[PDB]
Amino acid sequence: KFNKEQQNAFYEILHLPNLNEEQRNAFIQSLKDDPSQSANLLAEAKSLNVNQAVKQLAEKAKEATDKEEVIEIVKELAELAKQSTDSELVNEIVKQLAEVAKEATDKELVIYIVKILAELAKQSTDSELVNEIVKQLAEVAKEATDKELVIYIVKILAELAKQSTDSELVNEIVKQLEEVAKEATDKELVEHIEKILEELEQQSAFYEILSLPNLNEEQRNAFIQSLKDDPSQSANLLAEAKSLNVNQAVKQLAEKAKEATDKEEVIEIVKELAELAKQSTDSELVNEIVKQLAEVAKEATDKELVIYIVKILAELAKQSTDSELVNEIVKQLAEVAKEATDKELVIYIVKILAELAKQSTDSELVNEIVKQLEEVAKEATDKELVEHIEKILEELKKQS
Repeated sequence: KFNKEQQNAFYEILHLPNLNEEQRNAFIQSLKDDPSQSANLLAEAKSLNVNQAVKQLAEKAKEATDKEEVIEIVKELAELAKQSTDSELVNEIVKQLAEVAKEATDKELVIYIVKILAELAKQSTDSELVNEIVKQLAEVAKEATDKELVIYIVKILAELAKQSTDSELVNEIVKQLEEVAKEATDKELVEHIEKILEELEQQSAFYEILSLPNLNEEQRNAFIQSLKDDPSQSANLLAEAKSLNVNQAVKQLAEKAKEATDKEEVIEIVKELAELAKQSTDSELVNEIVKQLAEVAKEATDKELVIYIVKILAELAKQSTDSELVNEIVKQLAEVAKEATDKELVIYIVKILAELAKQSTDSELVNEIVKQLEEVAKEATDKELVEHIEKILEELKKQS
């Protein structure tokens, strides 16, 4: 025996128009199996009923020869996505509208549907439904054969991007217009899309440069003002900013390492710098990381941390095949050793540079290391240390 809301669920299920009989009887059977789920089944049924509804509508828009019938069907679907509030269904409706457009023989009808989708995106707070509309409009353009349809749709996407604060949507629109231009045989269509892409890319670069966290207010203002004075170089400026942004990030890590009082934290920061340099393929950034590590070692007061950093730089020199970088690490280690006041550290660095020299095939590196150690020995007033360095030097000379 049912109860009011379960019986009402029964009657409603009995009246859903876009279910076939077997789906209705399934939902009724399930309601009789467990009336406590009455709400659930009801909502489930209603969702199914509307989804098949739009499907029915879709095929009626696609079989209709009267250009007004398709306007009424598309308008009905449009009012069903707009005037309703359901997240996943509206996506299905933009996909069906898009198919109706893709198969449309009349350009006016395509323009109407595209306008409707543009208005769904413009009046939407759901980022992923705007992304889906962008995807579908973009596909309509790529498959369109009339030039005017393509121009209209890419101008629509451009206006969607120029009324947006979100950078991911601007970059996604930029990638869809890039694909449309790349698969376009018509040259003036390509040139127009590229002008649009220039404006959009300058906008996006403006937002990115504003969002970069590790530059001060004054170089960010410098970059955006140079962006205003010559927009065409939005790439050249943005690259600059990003490089500078990571550069001053590295220095900040270095400073955060210098000011840490916990050995384990300094170790973690040094691993983050080092293993950022090892996996990064930017030459001057790696250079800056090396000299920042060297400075951390230079002013560090803990023997363990100097040894750790020296070991890190050595490990970077042994696996790197960049000559200027390896000589840069060698000189950095060398002046760490010259300025260090602890014999254990001088001896360790001398052994490290010696290992590098014995590893090296290059005579410029071997003899530069040799002269570095000769300087170190020239400034040492401790006879055990000068003997140590003299042995290392004589073995290095016997090497080659």
